[PDB]
Amino acid sequence: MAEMGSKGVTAGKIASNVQKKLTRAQEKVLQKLY
Repeated sequence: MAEMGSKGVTAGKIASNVQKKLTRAQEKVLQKLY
């Protein structure tokens, strides 16, 4: 009932890692698109 154990932080850590790469690119596009 408590979601504090965290058994997927690492399984998604990898994703948060790839998503961080999207931000750097997101900053570039944000300047050309808008």
